[PDB]
Amino acid sequence: FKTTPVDAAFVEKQKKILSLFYNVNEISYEAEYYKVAQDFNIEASKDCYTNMKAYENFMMMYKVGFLPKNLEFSIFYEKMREEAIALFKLFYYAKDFECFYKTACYARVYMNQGMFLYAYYIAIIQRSDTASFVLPAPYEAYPQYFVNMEVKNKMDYVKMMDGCLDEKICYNYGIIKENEQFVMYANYSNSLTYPNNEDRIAYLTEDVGLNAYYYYFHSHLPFWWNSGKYGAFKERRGEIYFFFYQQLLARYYMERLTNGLGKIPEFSWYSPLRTGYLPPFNSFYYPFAQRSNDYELHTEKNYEEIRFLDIYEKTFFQYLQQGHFKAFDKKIDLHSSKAVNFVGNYWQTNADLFEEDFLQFYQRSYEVNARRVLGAAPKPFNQYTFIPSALDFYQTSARDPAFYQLYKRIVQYIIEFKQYQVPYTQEALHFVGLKISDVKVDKMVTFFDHFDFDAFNTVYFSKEELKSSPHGYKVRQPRLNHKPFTVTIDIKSDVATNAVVKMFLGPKYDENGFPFSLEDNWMNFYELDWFVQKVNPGQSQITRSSTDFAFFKEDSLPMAEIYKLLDQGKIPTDMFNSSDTMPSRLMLPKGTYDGFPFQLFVFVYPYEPTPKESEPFKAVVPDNKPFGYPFDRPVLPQYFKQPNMFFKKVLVYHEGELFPYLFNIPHYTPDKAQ
Amino acid sequence: FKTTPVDAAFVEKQKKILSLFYNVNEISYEAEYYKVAQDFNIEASKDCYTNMKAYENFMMMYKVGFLPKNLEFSIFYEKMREEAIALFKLFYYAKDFECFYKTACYARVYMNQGMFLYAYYIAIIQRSDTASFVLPAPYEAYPQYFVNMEVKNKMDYVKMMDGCLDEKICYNYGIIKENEQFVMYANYSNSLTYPNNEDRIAYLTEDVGLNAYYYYFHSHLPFWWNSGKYGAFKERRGEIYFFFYQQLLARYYMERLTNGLGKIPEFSWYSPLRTGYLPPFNSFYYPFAQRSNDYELHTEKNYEEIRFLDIYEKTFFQYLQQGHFKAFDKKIDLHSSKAVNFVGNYWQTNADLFEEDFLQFYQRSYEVNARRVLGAAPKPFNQYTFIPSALDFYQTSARDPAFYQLYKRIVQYIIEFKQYQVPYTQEALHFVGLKISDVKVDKMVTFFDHFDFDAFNTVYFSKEELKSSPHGYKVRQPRLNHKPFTVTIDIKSDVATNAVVKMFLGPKYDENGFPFSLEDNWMNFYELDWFVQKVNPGQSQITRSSTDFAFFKEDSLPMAEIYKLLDQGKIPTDMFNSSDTMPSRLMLPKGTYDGFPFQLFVFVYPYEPTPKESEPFKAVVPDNKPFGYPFDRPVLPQYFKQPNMFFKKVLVYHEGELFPYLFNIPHYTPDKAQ
Ligand SMILES: *[C@@H]1O[C@H](CO)[C@@H](O[C@@H]2O[C@H](CO)[C@@H](O[C@@H]3O[C@H](CO[C@H]4O[C@H](CO)[C@@H](O)[C@H](O)[C@@H]4O)[C@@H](O)[C@H](O[C@H]4O[C@H](CO)[C@@H](O)[C@H](O)[C@@H]4O)[C@@H]3O)[C@H](O)[C@H]2NC(C)=O)[C@H](O)[C@H]1NC(C)=O
Ligand SMILES: *[C@@H]1O[C@H](CO)[C@@H](O[C@@H]2O[C@H](CO)[C@@H](O[C@@H]3O[C@H](CO[C@H]4O[C@H](CO)[C@@H](O)[C@H](O)[C@@H]4O)[C@@H](O)[C@H](O[C@H]4O[C@H](CO)[C@@H](O)[C@H](O)[C@@H]4O)[C@@H]3O)[C@H](O)[C@H]2NC(C)=O)[C@H](O)[C@H]1NC(C)=O
Ligand SMILES: *[C@@H]1O[C@H](CO)[C@@H](O[C@@H]2O[C@H](CO)[C@@H](O[C@@H]3O[C@H](CO[C@H]4O[C@H](CO)[C@@H](O)[C@H](O)[C@@H]4O)[C@@H](O)[C@H](O[C@H]4O[C@H](CO)[C@@H](O)[C@H](O)[C@@H]4O)[C@@H]3O)[C@H](O)[C@H]2NC(C)=O)[C@H](O)[C@H]1NC(C)=O
Ligand SMILES: *[C@@H]1O[C@H](CO)[C@@H](O[C@@H]2O[C@H](CO)[C@@H](O[C@@H]3O[C@H](CO[C@H]4O[C@H](CO)[C@@H](O)[C@H](O)[C@@H]4O)[C@@H](O)[C@H](O[C@H]4O[C@H](CO)[C@@H](O)[C@H](O)[C@@H]4O)[C@@H]3O)[C@H](O)[C@H]2NC(C)=O)[C@H](O)[C@H]1NC(C)=O
Ligand code: NA
Ligand code: NA
Ligand code: NA
Ligand code: NA
Repeated sequence: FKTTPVDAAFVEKQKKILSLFYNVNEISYEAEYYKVAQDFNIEASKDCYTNMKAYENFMMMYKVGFLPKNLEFSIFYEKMREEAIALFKLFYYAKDFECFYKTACYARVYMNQGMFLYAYYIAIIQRSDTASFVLPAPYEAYPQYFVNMEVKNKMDYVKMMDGCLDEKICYNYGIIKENEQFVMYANYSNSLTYPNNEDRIAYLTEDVGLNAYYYYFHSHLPFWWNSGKYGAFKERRGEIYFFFYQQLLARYYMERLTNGLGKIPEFSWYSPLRTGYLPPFNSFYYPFAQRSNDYELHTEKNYEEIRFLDIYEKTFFQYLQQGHFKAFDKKIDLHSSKAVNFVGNYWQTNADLFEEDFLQFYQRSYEVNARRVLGAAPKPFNQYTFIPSALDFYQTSARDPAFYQLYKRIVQYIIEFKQYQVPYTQEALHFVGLKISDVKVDKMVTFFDHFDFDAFNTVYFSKEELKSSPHGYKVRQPRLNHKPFTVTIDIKSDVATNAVVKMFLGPKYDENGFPFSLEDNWMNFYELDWFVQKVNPGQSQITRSSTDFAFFKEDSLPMAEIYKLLDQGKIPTDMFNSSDTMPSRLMLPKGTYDGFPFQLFVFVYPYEPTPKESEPFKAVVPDNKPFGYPFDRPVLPQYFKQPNMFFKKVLVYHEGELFPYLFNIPHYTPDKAQ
Repeated sequence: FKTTPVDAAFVEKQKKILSLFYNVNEISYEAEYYKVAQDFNIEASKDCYTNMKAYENFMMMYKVGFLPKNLEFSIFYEKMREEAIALFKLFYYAKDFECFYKTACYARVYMNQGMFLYAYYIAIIQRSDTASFVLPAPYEAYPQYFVNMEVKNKMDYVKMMDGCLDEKICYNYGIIKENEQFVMYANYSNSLTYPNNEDRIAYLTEDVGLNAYYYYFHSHLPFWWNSGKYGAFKERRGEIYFFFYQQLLARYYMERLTNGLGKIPEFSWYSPLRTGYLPPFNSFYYPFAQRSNDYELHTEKNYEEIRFLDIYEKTFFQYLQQGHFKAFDKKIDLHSSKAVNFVGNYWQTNADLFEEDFLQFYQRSYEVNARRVLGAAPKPFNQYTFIPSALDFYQTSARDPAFYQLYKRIVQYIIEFKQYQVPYTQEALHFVGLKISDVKVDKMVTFFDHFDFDAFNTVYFSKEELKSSPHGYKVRQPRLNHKPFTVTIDIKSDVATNAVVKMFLGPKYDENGFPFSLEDNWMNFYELDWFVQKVNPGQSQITRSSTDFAFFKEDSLPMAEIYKLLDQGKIPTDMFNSSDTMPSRLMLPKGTYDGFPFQLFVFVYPYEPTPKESEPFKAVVPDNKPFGYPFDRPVLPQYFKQPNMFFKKVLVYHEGELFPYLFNIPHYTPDKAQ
């Protein structure tokens, strides 16, 4: 519930930014943004931009025309990408906030909804003056991607009937009036959307924050954008790539573990993919593409793409087999520091992997092609109209099990390369004159909580209604969550030093009930937190609350609540400092009444600062150390018995109901955690 | 039956070497090796070794621990390889025989049986002072890999009953007392181990000497060992590789021919392998992995390895398509001399293919991966416990038909490259003023013979029994064999010269009854012999006895007989000079009563000496000429009608029984050859 103060100039500018997220699916002919848009003469505005070549480029594509309103926009299709990147460059190179805003009002009014939102979200995140301003949560901007079609439909019907037929009847269908607004209860999906064991974890993969999280990841550093803005970070880009996915997959594999699901399965482009998924969405023209269980990847429609994909991976194998090779106009050694970066950019086909300021249409991307084949859609009708899968959007990608299958496949390939890195030696890890004597944690408890957000942006309003910037329509759904807990660390030091304290969470046992060995477990640990303590000689005890963990955040406030906070000169400080991290809700994987066993790994090493990175991301240790150190590479497990290391077995309990559905039953009062 | 004299210092040193092969599966707490081992302080012995880095390396791995006793050891698994190579380096760098021996007694006592044997066999072969000493035959050191499980079991039972229930009853089960020792008759395998036509040739592929032969090949020059020891041989290593397999496959294809079996079949990693095999073995934990007929190679478990294997071969295709290319930090032309070497090292993934003194864990090997996929086992439990196939050991590899399928696939690939070599011209092959006028051979007759060896090393003895170094337990099995024959060569020379005389054996007809043409037959010929004659002008006749053929040897003597020979200051001179060649038994493929037709090819060319190679192997012609010249590459068959060449059609007859089983029937006296 934490805030940050803000003056009137901010408030007024902020409000201007947010005003464009109102009733995104329509136009209020009475809005201020509409007057600005009408007043804006795009052909006479060359002087609004600091880059005339970008403006000229836009005006050219614009003279021929863009993606029409009402078609689905996706970053994964070439022409739409060029157009969206072009729009973004105008947003970005606008000289001023006033020029930025006029341009944004223009695009808001005259361009495809999805395109505009896409570029506007990114621009705000990216523009120097505009960063430090808050954005509505991805699910409040794009409800259509965060709301399964049962509810979305009920919403259509409720709006068409301007309320309920008879209030008791739609109490039974989970629809409520609460404070002049509607609330629809929403369950997670059937086996008619997840038609296999994967359904056990719908509550994770359909989770709105998880999905938001991935969308924020993309938006902070789009594959198509070079690193110029982040200077010295350019060097660490590929390294992020690995860390982001490795880390995400670890979090995901933990959920599997507590639902008895075991290892994410391998697959092949020459065989059928066992595990299907039926996205519960529809676009303007099309229901989303369904991928049934045992879907044949290898058919006529996909042959040429499979040829592409196969060689793409096999050339990585050739790079591993040589060790030094000239590739992409560089001479690159895989014992080199620069290697980690290369690898990452190679798999993502970055703008950085090439010359490029902005990615050339013609540089074929393994991720792009992978998502087309796994999405299982029919081939696009023309280049403005394609049949959407979940893999077509960062908002929806984490929903399809095939997503984790793809990125696990990538991560394994990079781990294959990671054999070329030099495993940390003993004195390397050994912190001289520093020992952790004990670690102690509070009770770790997961549980479920209803959570609300306003889905009004996917609901339609009348000419009259739009004047009021109407937003009646809320989705209440049980989401994972845990109680706050503290870790206390007992330390003995010879000397006063400065130390970094990192603590990770990972698995304890196989699916066979065997202890994981570190040589096989290191990729399965995810970072919870890091910080810097001045450490005194003698015995000390460091306490750390789950509330202060570096890698997690509070939920976003609805746009309504943001405005209510501006009215009293404030902003939600997590939405401010760190919108791009995992929600704290999802910090722990769902536990059991037993207590599910995991290891908390605590690690203390010497703090040796470097000049602050200017960061596209999660502020990471002001260190020359890698991301996710010391788990950034294969280990020699002997070297992990150091006195400044501590593995502590920890059990995650659960409380109240065991399944989200038990919360959305009309007339049943659930067991709520206390 | 030929020997070599030896003094008392040799005898005493020899005996010390052999003492460690007694009751390998246990420890005699009363043995001398046990006292030496107890007395040996490994941590205080840094001064026993000429390479302190190797000692430090060992002591490090040793401080963390090795493969425990009773697990199966295999060179094909990473950690076990590192440990075994480390042990070997200690054996190798021991400064002295006394240091070598103390170290060997230590490992004998405290380390895994298989590991120790592996490294000790190799060390002895490799150490300067210790070469020129004799080693027990691989099948007497590792009976477990040379004895099918019917017999192995009967042996267990016989030891448990301390003899036979009733002597007549186990005469019926083929068990005999002969001179206070046991003899078990052993048949070759059913179709419940070879479940297809491949069974026709079990008598070849289960043959103990053939298998020994391959094990000796490995042990003389391990893939993981650089060539430093053999100096200028380093240059010819890849060339051996081809010659060894090409040659072996020729010998194998001849057996096929006389059993009406035809060409070794091709296969694909994307398809099922037709031809299964059920290894008749079990380890401590596991029965060996079975590969049924029509086993699907392409499944989830094997996908990622298939990706590896496929690109591994396809990059060889790219090297063929370019002709000059930078690869492995060399610039390599396939018209170059160095090419043949490269090719070989590429397919075997040698230590030489890289920088390496000793092979790095992380350099993935096509042979290693091939054997895992074709072995069809479940994936290893942890890295000290895997489920063995026949392809896991050089002792057992030649038993699995898939072995010949793999290496034929390799050999074909190199033959594909061999198009880049320049075919021998006419004057190149033409020996001026030298003509073979006639060739004449004695009758070539194969037949079967019982053969004995002591399998005691896979049988367990009591605390008391071990004191006597007990060895009761023998396996008598019919093995292929031929009668000695002589070739006489009629020569006419203008001049006195020195000539090399080479003679090869190969096929006459297709499976279709058509004469093979040389363009297609050259890879199917195997070298029988080469030598150097001073040739006088005028007419001469050279005789050569099958007994003196350069490429074949007498059987090994049992360890008992070795000791009985030392007692009178001698050693078996074949076990001395040439333990690493094919047994003479297997010189000819099994004939028929008809006479089976083959060609003997006789070739005489000018002897032009070069400084003697210091040889890891079969002393080959002291020539600048290739291995297996003039059949080292594709031919132009015109150029093979020279006067110093002679192709002679030759028929191999058989005598006595036609099948080995007819020899192991109780109360049936077989037709024995005379
Ligand atoms: C039933 O299905 C049919 C076929 O799919 C649809 O017919 C298409 O209708 C769309 C309009 O919705 C057409 O696309 C638009 O029409 C014009 C095309 O002009 C043609 O002729 C000019 C020369 O005058 C050429 O330059 C051009 O190549 C075309 O061949 C354009 O005027 C339109 O441009 C407008 O919209 C764009 C964005 O789309 C803006 O950028 C512009 O400013 C402008 O406002 C647009 O291109 C399309 O041509 C039709 N297809 C075919 C094959 O004829 C029906 O719409 C559909 N019916 C229903 C009820 O869905
Ligand atoms: C999220 O998903 C969950 C899980 O599927 C849904 O929960 C189901 O919800 C429905 C309500 O929508 C439940 O159905 C109701 O069952 C009640 C309990 O009945 C018991 O006793 C009756 C006799 O009263 C027996 O017949 C029955 O076998 C049980 O023993 C009933 O009292 C309800 O009565 C209704 O019946 C008829 C329809 O046949 C109506 O016309 C009546 O007017 C009356 O409303 C009703 O049938 C069901 O139990 C729940 N399932 C589970 C597994 O718990 C949530 O609804 C869903 N939430 C959202 C928002 O989708
Ligand atoms: C039933 O199946 C179970 C599970 O597979 C088997 O249990 C395993 O038993 C083996 C022993 O046979 C265990 O391995 C050994 O145990 C010790 C492991 O110590 C643990 O704790 C220390 C800290 O004290 C850690 O360092 C370490 O990571 C371990 O977690 C070691 O002391 C042993 O070392 C000894 O042998 C090695 C070679 O193995 C020598 O090099 C050493 O000098 C020393 O003598 C060894 O590592 C194994 O831990 C057990 N597995 C599990 C999962 O617990 C049962 O044996 C089996 N029962 C039967 C009848 O087969
Ligand atoms: C290597 O593999 C070969 C080939 O399989 C084995 O050879 C077989 O060996 C068994 C002996 O172990 C043979 O079985 C014996 O057959 C004899 C010949 O019998 C003929 O006459 C009898 C009447 O006397 C007829 O019934 C029969 O049809 C034949 O016409 C019998 O005299 C033997 O008598 C035994 O029978 C019973 C079991 O039913 C016992 O209880 C008796 O006490 C008595 O011993 C016996 O049945 C068989 O012929 C061989 N097969 C072949 C193809 O030749 C080798 O044994 C094997 N060697 C090893 C070491 O494994
Ligand atoms: Na499509
Ligand atoms: Na999955
Ligand atoms: Na295995
Ligand atoms: Na075969």
